[PDB]
Amino acid sequence: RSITSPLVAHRLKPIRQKTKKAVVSILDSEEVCVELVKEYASQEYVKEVLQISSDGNTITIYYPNDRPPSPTDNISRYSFDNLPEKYWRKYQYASRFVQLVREKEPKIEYFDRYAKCILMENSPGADFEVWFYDGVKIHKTEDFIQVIEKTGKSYTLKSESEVNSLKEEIKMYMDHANEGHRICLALESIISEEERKTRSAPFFPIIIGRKP
Amino acid sequence: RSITSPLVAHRLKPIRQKTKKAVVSILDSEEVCVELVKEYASQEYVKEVLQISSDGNTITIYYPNDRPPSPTDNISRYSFDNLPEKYWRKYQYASRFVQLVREKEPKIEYFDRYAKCILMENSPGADFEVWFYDGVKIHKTEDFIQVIEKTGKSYTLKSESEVNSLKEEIKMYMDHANEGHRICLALESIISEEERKTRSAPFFPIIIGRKP
Repeated sequence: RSITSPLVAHRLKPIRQKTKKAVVSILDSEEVCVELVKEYASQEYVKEVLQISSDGNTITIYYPNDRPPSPTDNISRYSFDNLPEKYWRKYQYASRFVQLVREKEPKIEYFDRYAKCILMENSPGADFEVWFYDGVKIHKTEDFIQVIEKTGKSYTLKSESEVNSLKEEIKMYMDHANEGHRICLALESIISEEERKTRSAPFFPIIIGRKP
Repeated sequence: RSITSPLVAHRLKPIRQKTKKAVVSILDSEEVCVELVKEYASQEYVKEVLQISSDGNTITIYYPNDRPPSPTDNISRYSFDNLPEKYWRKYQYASRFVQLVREKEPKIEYFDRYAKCILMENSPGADFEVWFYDGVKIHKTEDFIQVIEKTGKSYTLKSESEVNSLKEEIKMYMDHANEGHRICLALESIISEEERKTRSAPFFPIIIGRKP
């Protein structure tokens, strides 16, 4: 708990990503599995299966001795708080993969007067992309802001301290982009509060308005 | 006002519906024009143009003596409340045209556990269509409820004694549709309440969730 936040894979599209360290996948049930694989002879196979619940709270490990291996009798279960030092690095690897996905998949896609405002799933501090209808793009991250001109020229900035030195050509775009970012954030809280009151379908992702 | 409610053409797609009596169209400015047409020589033309504001409150009529002609000096203006008996019938013609459009264009398109719930623009009492993933359809109007079974059989319900005559197989569907209806209406009110506070682009139409 002291190293990383719980893995949350709510509302993510299913995917099976094969990497050099392990094969990590998001299931249709929103659970995340990491398959530890080892090379042998002319065909590799699975050595250990780590399955993390969609909220990151419950972890099960099994191995019966391109699809998820079936559950077996040789299965152990731990809670997030009671995760051993073994599997510690493995959980974080799965978390990194999930963040890589949450950073790209949108949560609120809002079409305003001048741009397509996209609020990403990787909350808190969720990434926010503003695609202006004129070709200009602003990409807001928690750490930095990327600004791209219509001609393909681009540059990165960092923070509020740079505002009083910003050219008007960008400042007007930014004044709007921050208004759009506020609106998406305001709606997220407003709808999320309504979502929590009803045991029903999720209310995300949402699309507001239509592109012109 | 005692005859019809004001014409409202907010958030509607542009359209030009041509008849042999008049041409009624929705502009990209959300204004609605009715062009009175008469046959002339080898090419028919417009004799009088009536322009209704997007909220139905302001009506202007002009004619200087395939799109609306530019405004002229021979123009008169009325408010909705003091609209003369002359041209009264034309306002109603445009009003019914807009309602036909508002009845079909969606406002909230919500994907729940079992159906695609569509809340239409023709508020108050907006039509609500529930398209179940298994093929069952329930169409709720202010006046009646139409139920279409998965096998193609269909019937309408006009009174409670008929609603309570439904098979339990269908009552389960109707109970679900009513919960979907409540949620869409609750969100419609909640978002509208936020929309009224924000000097920005409209917050409708919206899509909630993704088809499974």
